[PDB]
Amino acid sequence: GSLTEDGLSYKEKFVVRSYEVGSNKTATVETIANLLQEVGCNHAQSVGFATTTTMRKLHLIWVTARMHIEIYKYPAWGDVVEIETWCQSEGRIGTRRDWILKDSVTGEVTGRATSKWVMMNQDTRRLQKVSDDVRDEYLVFCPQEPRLAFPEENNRSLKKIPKLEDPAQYSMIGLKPRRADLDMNQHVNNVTYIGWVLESIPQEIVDTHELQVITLDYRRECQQDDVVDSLTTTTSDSQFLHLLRLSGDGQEINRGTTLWRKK
Amino acid sequence: GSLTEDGLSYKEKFVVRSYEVGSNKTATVETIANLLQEVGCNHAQSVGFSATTTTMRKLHLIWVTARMHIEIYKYPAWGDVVEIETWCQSEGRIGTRRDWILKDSVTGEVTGRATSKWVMMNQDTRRLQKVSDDVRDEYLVFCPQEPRLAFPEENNRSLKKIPKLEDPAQYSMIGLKPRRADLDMNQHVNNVTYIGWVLESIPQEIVDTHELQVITLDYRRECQQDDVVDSLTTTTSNDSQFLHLLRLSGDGQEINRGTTLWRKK
Ligand SMILES: CCN(C)C(=O)c1cccc(N)c1
Ligand SMILES: CCN(C)C(=O)c1cccc(N)c1
Repeated sequence: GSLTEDGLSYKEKFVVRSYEVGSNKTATVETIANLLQEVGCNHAQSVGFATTTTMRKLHLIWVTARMHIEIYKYPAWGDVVEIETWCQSEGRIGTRRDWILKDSVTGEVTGRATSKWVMMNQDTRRLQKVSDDVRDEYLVFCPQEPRLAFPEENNRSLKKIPKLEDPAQYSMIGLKPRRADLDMNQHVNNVTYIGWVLESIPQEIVDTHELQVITLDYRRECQQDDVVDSLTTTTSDSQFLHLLRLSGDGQEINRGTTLWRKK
Repeated sequence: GSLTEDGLSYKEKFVVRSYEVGSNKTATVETIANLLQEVGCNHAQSVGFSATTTTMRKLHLIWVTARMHIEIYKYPAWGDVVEIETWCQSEGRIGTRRDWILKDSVTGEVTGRATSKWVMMNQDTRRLQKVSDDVRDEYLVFCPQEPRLAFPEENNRSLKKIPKLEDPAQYSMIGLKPRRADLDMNQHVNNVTYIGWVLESIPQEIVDTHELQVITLDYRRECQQDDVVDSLTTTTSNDSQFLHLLRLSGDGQEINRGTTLWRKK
């Protein structure tokens, strides 16, 4: 993997592995989600840096508020996929990472992604606007003119997700993370939530359709002795409305929607 | 990804990824477990397999994993390249063996070694059988002929009989169940998932203050749709040893038994 000629984006090549694919022998969206995580990490390494700089000074971290993924073709087992990624200021409101996936044999786009990150405090968890000296550390590693994997004005990735109302059409109750769901700081990694959201999609739908789009808001963390319930309801191509909530008091941790095409 | 000069062994290089490491920024045994699986798969393809022979596909026969044994000296750090060599051998009519060496790509030193016992089973009836000469011949031409053992030792902890755990268990993790990321391409629970289930009953205290040196795990039954697992661990003991049992939380049917051996950091 490497920074491009201008050092304002990063590329990496991945070979899809045997345990990385589902029953179509194409990559799961979770594998895809982990390669974006991975390529985003190596791009932080390359520049100097989760990707903190003048943040751990005041005990501050970046944290995913929203993931959005559109897949045209899921790479097959043995296929090389190329992912290019870059980061942009959304002023002091925001901070965005976009990805592009290409077939490394055709150079053709098979998938694109985008995400929103905000400041916190690993301790108090309180949201924080981005200061001047925080935009003087990373904005030298970012494109200055807007560059959007989702350019389209009023599209699928900027719009409000409603809260699923009881009763839910479908549910998988009592989901618990294991140690393999934890990152190196012992937090459930953003990708397990994607897994829990998809767990309440019926097998009939997975077996006959293909996931075209996922959109996931990150509202609260699950703390490895919390148990999640996962709720889905057909809102409709099939579309679903998603809610993850703590098994007990019913506290929201994620809401999302998904969009499937008939195979 | 290539067969060696003599095409009786296969080598692959893996770079350790961010989401593949634990609290020490070194790869988890499960990540190791997955790279051993990935490299075994690429070696089957390399000699033209899928790892069923011509006869096996005809007779609805598959290779199943009876025992996994893994000994790690050093877990490769996030960003480190790791080289794994793997090879198979006839264990006569009983079944096959697959053996792995893990090396550091920079120093060339062994950092781990694994070994496994594969038995032949009917897909459908789920019924073990011995290796017909018709089959032995089809894969023997892809195996070393002189024994080549990752675990040569005259009394190695890879071939020793594992007791069943007596109730009450010292530790337990109750109600474990697979999600879709736990399934392989043919919709069966991935063999690595049981490693993680086994290790869920090891208390955090041990994990935070020791390293896993040795895991030995026998496979007795699989998780066959809607099943829920309980995980049982009891200390059998510098070195902490454990005895392990997985069972279906209903009838209490055994699926796995195992041991682990941890050293203080
Ligand atoms: C799994 C990580 N999550 C959900 C968070 O820590 C979090 C909490 C509040 C707001 C946001 N954006 C994120
Ligand atoms: C998923 C792998 N497992 C547990 C099996 O299919 C199995 C069943 C019986 C004996 C053995 N050795 C393995």
